[PDB]
Amino acid sequence: LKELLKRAEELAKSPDPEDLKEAVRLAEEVVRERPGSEAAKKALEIIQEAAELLKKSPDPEAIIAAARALLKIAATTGDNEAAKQAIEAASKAAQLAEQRGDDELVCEALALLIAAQVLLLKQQGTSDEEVAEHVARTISQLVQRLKRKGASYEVIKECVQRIVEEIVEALKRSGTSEDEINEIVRRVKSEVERTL
Ligand SMILES: [Ca+2]
Repeated sequence: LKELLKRAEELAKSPDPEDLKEAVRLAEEVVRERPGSEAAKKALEIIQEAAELLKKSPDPEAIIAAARALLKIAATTGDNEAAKQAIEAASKAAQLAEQRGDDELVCEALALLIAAQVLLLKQQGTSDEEVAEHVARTISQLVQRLKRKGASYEVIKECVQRIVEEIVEALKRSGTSEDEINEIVRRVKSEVERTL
């Protein structure tokens, strides 16, 4: 346990994305094994440290790993700054993926971006009706744009599935009850159906 924690702290000092991704995995393991311990709190500090270096990489896959880790911290702790950092990283990744016309990679980044947006909206007190409207408009606009662009059916389906999955996961990790999540998804589905 403490061994995993020490090695994660070491790997988090290396700007190499392979070392940083491993640092995140080791620390996230500590969190999963000792959820509310002091080692878990130490692990979250290491994850945030490693993620801030990963986000500075020029590689979209590395930046996405940073956004995913920052989003997990945000949901786990209710840290608004963590959520804003996840948005920053996901946005950077989305633009680099767009640059190379990789819609699949764009959607990976957007799913994390939208999930972080939902988290912040909830942390700031926005209503579930407004959250659902934000998500529905974003999905509807994205689906229509990818259709115009020529993205395949499976790419678009995966895009939407990933967005919804990341939102649900982030809301669950942040303590949102399953009753509230289901109601939010219901609203989103109703609006997307009308639009689409
Ligand atoms: Ca996840």
